Amino acid sequence: TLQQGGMWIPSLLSGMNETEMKNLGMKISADDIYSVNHSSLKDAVPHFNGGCTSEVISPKGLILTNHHCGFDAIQNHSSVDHDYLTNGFWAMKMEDELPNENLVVTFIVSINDVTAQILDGVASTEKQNKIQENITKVTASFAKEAWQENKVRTFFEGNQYILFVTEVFKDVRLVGAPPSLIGKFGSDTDNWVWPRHTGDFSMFRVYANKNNHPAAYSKDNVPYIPKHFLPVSLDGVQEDDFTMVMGYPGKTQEYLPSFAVAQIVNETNPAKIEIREAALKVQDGFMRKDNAIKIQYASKYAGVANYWKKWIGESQGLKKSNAIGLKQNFEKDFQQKVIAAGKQNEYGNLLADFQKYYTEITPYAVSRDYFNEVVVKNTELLSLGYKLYQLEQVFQAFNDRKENLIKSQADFFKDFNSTVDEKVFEQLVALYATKAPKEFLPISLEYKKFAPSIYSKSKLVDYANFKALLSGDAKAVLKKISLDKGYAFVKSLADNYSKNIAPRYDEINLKINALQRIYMKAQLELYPNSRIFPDANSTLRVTYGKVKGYSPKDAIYYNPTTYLDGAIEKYIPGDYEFDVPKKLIDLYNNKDYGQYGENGKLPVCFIGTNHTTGGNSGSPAVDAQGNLIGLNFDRVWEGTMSDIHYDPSICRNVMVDMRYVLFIVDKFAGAKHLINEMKLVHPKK
Amino acid sequence: TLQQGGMWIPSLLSGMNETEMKNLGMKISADDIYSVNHSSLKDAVPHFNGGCTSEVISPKGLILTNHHCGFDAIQNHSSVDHDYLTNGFWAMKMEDELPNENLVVTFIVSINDVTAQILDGVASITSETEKQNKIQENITKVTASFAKEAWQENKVRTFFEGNQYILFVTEVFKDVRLVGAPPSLIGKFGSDTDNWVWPRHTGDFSMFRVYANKNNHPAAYSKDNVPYIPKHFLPVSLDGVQEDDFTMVMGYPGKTQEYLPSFAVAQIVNETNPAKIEIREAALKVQDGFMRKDNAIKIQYASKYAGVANYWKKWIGESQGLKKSNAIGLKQNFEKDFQQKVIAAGKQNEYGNLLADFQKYYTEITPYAVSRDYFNEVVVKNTELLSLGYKLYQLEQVFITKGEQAFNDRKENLIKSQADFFKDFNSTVDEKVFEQLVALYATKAPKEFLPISVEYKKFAPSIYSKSKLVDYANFKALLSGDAKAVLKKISLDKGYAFVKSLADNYSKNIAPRYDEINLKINALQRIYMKAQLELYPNSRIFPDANSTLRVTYGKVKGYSPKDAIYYNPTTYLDGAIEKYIPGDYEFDVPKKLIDLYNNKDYGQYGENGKLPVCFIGTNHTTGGNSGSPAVDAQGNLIGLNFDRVWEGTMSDIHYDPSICRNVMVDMRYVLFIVDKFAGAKHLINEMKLVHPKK
Ligand SMILES: [Cl-]
Ligand SMILES: [Cl-]
Ligand code: NA
Repeated sequence: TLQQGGMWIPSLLSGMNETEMKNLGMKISADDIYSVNHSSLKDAVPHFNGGCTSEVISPKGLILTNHHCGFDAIQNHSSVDHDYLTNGFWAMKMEDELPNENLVVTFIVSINDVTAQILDGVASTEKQNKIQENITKVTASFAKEAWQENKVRTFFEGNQYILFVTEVFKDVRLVGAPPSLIGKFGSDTDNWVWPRHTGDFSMFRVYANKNNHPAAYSKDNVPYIPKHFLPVSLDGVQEDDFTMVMGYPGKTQEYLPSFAVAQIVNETNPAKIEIREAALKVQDGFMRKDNAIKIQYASKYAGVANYWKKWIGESQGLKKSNAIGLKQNFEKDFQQKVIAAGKQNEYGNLLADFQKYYTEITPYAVSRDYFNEVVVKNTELLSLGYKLYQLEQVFQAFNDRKENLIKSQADFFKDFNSTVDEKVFEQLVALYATKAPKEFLPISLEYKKFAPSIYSKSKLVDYANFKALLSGDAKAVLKKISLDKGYAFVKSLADNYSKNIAPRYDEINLKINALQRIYMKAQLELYPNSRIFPDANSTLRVTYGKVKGYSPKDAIYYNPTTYLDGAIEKYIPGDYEFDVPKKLIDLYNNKDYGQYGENGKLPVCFIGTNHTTGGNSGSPAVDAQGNLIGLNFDRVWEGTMSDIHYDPSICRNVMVDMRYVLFIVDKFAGAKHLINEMKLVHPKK
Repeated sequence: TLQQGGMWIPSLLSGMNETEMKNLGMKISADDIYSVNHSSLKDAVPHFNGGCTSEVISPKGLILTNHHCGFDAIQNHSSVDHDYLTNGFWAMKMEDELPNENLVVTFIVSINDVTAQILDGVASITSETEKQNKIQENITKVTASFAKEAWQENKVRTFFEGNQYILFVTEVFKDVRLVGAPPSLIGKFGSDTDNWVWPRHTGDFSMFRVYANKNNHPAAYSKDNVPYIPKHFLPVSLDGVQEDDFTMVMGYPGKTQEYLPSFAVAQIVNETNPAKIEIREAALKVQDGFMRKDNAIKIQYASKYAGVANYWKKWIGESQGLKKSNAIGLKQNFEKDFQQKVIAAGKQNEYGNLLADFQKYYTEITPYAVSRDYFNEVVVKNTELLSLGYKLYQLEQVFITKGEQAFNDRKENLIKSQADFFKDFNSTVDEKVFEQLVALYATKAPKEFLPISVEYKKFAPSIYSKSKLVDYANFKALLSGDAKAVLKKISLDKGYAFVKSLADNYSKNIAPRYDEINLKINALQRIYMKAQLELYPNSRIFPDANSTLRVTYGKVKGYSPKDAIYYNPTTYLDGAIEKYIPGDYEFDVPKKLIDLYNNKDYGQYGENGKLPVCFIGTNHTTGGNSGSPAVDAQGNLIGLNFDRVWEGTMSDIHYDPSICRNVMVDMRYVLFIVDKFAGAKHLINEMKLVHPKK
């Protein structure tokens, strides 16, 4: 099987990769994309807060990312006096830019293979305890500048180790954000959806000291001067235009065996899917009644239904595409290739071992994320009580330090209905008793009660009385904590998982990981020239493709670009999701599009055949000349499976049209000074 | 203001129409479509029971129409032991074909203008309504007089709101038997979810056979009747359809109103449609519940539910498309140019004022029209007990008007016709829908014409107690005896008593005024029509549909419902599979079809390993065009018309060519279902299969 898609290490583009790109239309070289010697594209593409991507678009450190990447910083700086979430935020001067605590932006200096130094493991199961040894060893040892940091990452399930030389800037200030109605237009409804019309962006500026080096916040740090910044094209995109996406994809698992994928589609995914669906249908029941609750639980209904949607997407995608079956055809060929290579002694039993360990780990795996999806994350009291549980066996200083931070849960009791909570505890704990593997169930077996009884006695329903339970010396507060029926029920299930499930889940998990690394090694050996790329691991990658529409269903085709016309079609006055700010509607009605327009219409978004995943939020999409044309912010629904199985016919990434970005910055915000700071170019003639 | 779309009188195709068709790729001619000298297409396209279209596809009377046109006939011979609704039905030889009482199929012999004869003496010698009164005498006068054969019938129809009158000589066949139908899961795949929706994957068809006496002439049913031999039948193409293929649809579109004033559209959108929508929604919700929980109740209500449901959803789409497209403003803009053209023609005395008068009367009639809608929807159509009661109400005034013998004639005829009414009547169902609809009439109807409602009816559930309208044996006893007594027996029944309070409240306090104003609006509409005909002579003006034979043409063409979204013009069986939901009410698939799909056993009906199912084109259709043939450039059958797409559900009021499409079953899928699925190859051997693209 020839692998489709690809998330490529930016330093290994020569050969196959560059040939594909130039045949896809790329004009620049591999050298322009990465180099240790001179300024390349990678110098304009930093890691954003360890979980997202951003890109430099001016020589004064102006960076662009998604609105939902900068959401937390924006929300942190907003209140009912200065409601930036709603109104947007724009710094007219650089001194008006708002500092952000715990926001870092990381640049890659150099990408360095250190697999040899890390691997003194084999010829000895008790020493990947040695490569942890060797990693720490080589980390301090590798050639680094004083103001730089070394990071060793595991590639290919542990067959390759690469050290990154990085610079971690710790002074990143909010420069600009559109109003939420623009930045998350269509919120939940349009999540994972194409056609999409969302101006999902926000801007920050990277600050440094007088030596243009990484530094903590100082009141007289200066704007960072990049080694490279991306010029912004005004010419727009067309179907079949070459696109390149550079970013920090978090995690893929493209080389899983069929048994793993079967466990996803037939057991683990359906398990979690029903759980969040329960929490959701019952949340939407009260949100359909009161509007003060609707504004309350909207951000949280969002956060949970997001993954609810992704998993449905993944299951349907995998079912529709027959991934399990394609995996099986591969495994029939794999076995043959092993046999013909004379490598049965190394690889001969890989598939048979997989099946037995995967068959066996199933009840643990399902029980595990029933605990997770009911206790740890979705039932907000059990999640509160669980947070309390994990500070219990920090064992006094470490306990109290953790507890001063745990008392600061002001913002969640604020806008929390325990009337609502009582609903989710009922439905979700019911599911756990009547659906979870009965052999690992604890204090179930029948207690349909202790439902409003727990929200009627727990010192965890309001915050002031929550403080009153955590009051007391280092001790007795524990005695007070186990007094609570709420915590006693969280403890109960947590003790059970931690002794009856975790001890043996983790064991089989290591057996399977060991198998997988041999499997990956076997595939790389037996299938050269089949476009095998390392699974994502939050490191800088390059992917490429083209502007291309797709078909989601029989007789339905989606074109690859949207327009403001399409947003006005979705416009609903006063709607929480589809309202449109007055100036934008004014701007539409007068077609006041400036240099951003295209024949009396304004481009908004477009989609591409680039292979992205979570972590690629805010990633730059450049054209063949290396100019910014788009801003990545999502994947289409039909290809949310792309971590397990990439299908080039329906996998698409969704990007904001940069013409739309600048339009919003300019004609909407009136922040033209941010644009004069940019390089506006015309690559098409 | 050049009028888009169109539904043309088939004898008038020469000139503008024919040029347009040949330009689209038509190879045949006007004389091939309609002729009195020799056979033509019209001979192969009869009216199917006066509400749908059908087409002859064999020289032994085999006709093809929609599954929902055959539906009432299918439901009528279905039961628990023989559920043809669910299982389909297939006459393996001609004697197994099922006779249908009260099913006729009408062929058009000739199309004859008789305007002069009809408007003879109505010039101004009268009083608008006794003008209509004189019109009806000329109509009856010509119908009796016009030359026809003995076995034929005349029917005079009104065109252009009364500016033109055309007589149709016809042959009405009365022995039409059921030959074939697919299971409902193929016949209405997707049911109400997919109704009025593209993409569509529905095999919407059924087959009948026309029978005649030994002179190849119309005959009431008889075991000695033989297959009718037609003057022409449509060969069926196996070479399929590609985008831009010329298509022509011939059929009997029921009603269209392309030439309404602004104020008519506003009344539709703002008050008539929302009322009727809300009323039908409550009725259907109640009915859906009982039918998803009981097949026997589903066999009872299948036909009655589908009829109601179809317009309920149509009206949602129609109101949606009229608003979205701003038809009201579009016409306002036309009307500001209309009168600018009545002054340019020096005709302000006949016209001009029209638009002002319309606004006057349309505003005035508003609360009556609404209150009327509530009465028709709640008493006449959706609540079956009130429905039967209201017929007794009318039969009451036959006695008063036409006499005791007329009473007992129409009473005994009413009783024999209530047979199948009670076969399909479920007391439990009708009372729950009664409880919901009477609530709506009281609370949401205009209060200044409300009847006994005094202000709260509370719940009178058991008026189904011992109203004798609930049961057939009951109903007969109520009407047993002489003309009086029976009339007082009826007056005592708690059911009919209730309907009486609503009925004479309507007939005395709403109906008189509504009629008065509507007559004025209609008359004004007649003149408005003539005005537009004069001041816009070469603007492709076609007569509104009026359930007469029309031709429309265009091409296989997709469309774009929304930004970045394109709908392709053809669907395939794998698209049906994508929608498959095991054991689902609407989207379950039969077992045999799933096997055929998995085997890709398509035979000569397949196209590179795929099975076409439906397609769409720019033909202008409306209700009545159900079952119309779509023919290619050479006059071969390539599709079977059966719906319109969501975006064009407005097309009776406003036609927009970029989004109005008709939906057709691909004839390759029809034959596939007849053949591979049912094993009814013998019906195929009857047809002439051709290859026009070879
Ligand atoms: Cl423009
Ligand atoms: Cl993504
Ligand atoms: Na495309």
